[PDB]
Amino acid sequence: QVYEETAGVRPGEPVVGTGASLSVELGPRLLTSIYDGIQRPLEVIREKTGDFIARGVTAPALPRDKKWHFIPKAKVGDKVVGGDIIGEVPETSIIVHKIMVPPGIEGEIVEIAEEGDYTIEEVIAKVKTPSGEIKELKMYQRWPVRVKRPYKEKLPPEVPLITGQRVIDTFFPQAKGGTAAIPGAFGCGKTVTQHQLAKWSDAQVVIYIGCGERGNEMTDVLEEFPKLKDPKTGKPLMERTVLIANTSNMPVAAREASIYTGITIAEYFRDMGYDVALMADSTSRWAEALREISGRGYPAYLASKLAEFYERAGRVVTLGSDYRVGSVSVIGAVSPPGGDFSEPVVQNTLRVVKVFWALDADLARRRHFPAINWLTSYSLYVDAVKDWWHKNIDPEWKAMRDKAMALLQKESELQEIVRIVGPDALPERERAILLVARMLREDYLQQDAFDEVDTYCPPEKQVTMMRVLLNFYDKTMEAINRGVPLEEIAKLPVREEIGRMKFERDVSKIRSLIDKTNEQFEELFKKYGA
Repeated sequence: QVYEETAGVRPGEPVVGTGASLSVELGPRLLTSIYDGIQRPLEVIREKTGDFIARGVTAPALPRDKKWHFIPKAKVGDKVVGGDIIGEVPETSIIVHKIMVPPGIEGEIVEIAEEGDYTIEEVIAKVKTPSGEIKELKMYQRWPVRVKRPYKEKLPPEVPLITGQRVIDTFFPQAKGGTAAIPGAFGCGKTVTQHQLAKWSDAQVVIYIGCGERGNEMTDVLEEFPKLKDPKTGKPLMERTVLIANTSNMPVAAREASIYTGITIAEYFRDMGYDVALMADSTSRWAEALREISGRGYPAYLASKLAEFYERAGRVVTLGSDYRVGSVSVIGAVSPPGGDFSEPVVQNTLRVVKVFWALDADLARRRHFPAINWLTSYSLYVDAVKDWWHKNIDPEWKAMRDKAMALLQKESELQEIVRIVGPDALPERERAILLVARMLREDYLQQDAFDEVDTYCPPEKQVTMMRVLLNFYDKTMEAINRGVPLEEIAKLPVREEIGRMKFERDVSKIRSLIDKTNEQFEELFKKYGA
């Protein structure tokens, strides 16, 4: 009935064309709302077996009945282009919904509604185009989900997207507008980590796509997600979120379209000037959308539209008369059918994902959390975001990061060698590298998502914690170079404080550990001379 390819010639079966595309309606009831892959609202069902299960039913994506408060931000006579913000609507206690001229419309505002309460079908403005056509603007707009929402310019990766998780921000940074992947494999704290990312990343709006990887995933979404609170405001997280759902019972077509629906809604909040995080966990439900197309995508080339999906991520100068910037960053769950990867990252094009956080079950079982393998993870955005860190937070950010990574790489080499020849023949220098590498692992990489302080680590705290550790490293190598025994260094009281600094809120108290470290090594130099 509705199609991408234009219905000129009529095919066999009885099918009535609509001269329209598969589209979404945009705002201002997108927030707090739960759809399927074609933006049909949710249908709650009786428990019966399992706990809960849902299906999409044909109905309006946005309520026509509710009255929204419109504040005008333009006047009669103002010249206007696509993306220009002609009003505002408090959609939610956190998010102001910006009402924008649809793309491809420009001209003079000849009529705009005064401040008041209106439903979304009400015309709140009229624009006269250069040819004199009068266009009626409402509080919502439609867009075809399979077409990039346009923008002026895609900016190169530059600003990090602060997650507040030390291992990510320091070693494997995501950029605002960037593309990241995480394994879908269960039993390694993926749920804690995705949860932390949604809650703490400095995006104003979150779009979450998957909700049916487990049999009892729908019930957890419907029951718990309304209880979850945005820790930055104290208000519900649902109030800055939009949920899309993919399940075994929903049709194959809806789930294929789900990522396009999601990223279109993301692009729409981007266009307002917001930073948006699009998070996809529907990988197994999305993957089984693979279908028999026995006739006549093809053996010539695989489904490379997944490249074009990830291609829609980015930070952009948006449409509009004012200079304005917004972003969609993508964090997607990926998984192998078998145990080994089976070439899933090299399957899709030539590495469209620029960041990979390798959740690792062995790390999980050793209680190292978050369980991100610091040897198999990568980010191609380290050089792209370093200047932001250098200029705003710490001039030595990249140098410290590289130095800490080098120590971790050395640690890994030594542990392998030691596995063979034992630890007893290790020189002091080597033992010192292992001591400090262990401190890096325990005092910096490991982070406690369940702790009131350490659930989030501000940029300033990250660099200060790093300086403390690397200053301890420098002093350690300086000390053994002067024949101070490593047993003595391993027993320095300040080590104990460095171990707990992650639980300290006051960054100045953490910073003072540098001097405290520097004056206790002196009490060792006094005990051993020179």
